[PDB]
Amino acid sequence: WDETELGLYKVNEYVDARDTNMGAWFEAQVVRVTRKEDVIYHVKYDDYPENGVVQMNSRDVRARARTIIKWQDLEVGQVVMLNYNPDNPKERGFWYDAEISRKRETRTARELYANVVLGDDSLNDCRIIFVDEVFKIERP
Repeated sequence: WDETELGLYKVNEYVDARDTNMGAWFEAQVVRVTRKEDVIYHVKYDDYPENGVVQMNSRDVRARARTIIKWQDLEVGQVVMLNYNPDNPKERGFWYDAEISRKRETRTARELYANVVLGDDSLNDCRIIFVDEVFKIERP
């Protein structure tokens, strides 16, 4: 934790950070960068100061989502960040990475399913409720 360096994201940058246990992405800020590509980010969460500073593998931090993909532009096989609730699927939850799986549409209804990646595994064929709040994933 004492080998300070300079890589992909910088000290004080606002980023998104993946919780390892649940697999959800949270707004966060890089407090220091050390050397373990194979960099370690020391991160604090914006809305969770009581969680302290947490060590991140570089695969678990990226630029913050800024771009919403509109319904019309959603395609099966797209990998996106979207909001889902495992325990209560009809309610609002957290932001996970997911693969769009099914897209159905009538004159009055719209149905979106995705395979949602959640920490340790993958959950197939989840009905996504928040169909207008699907983010593009920021890649370098």
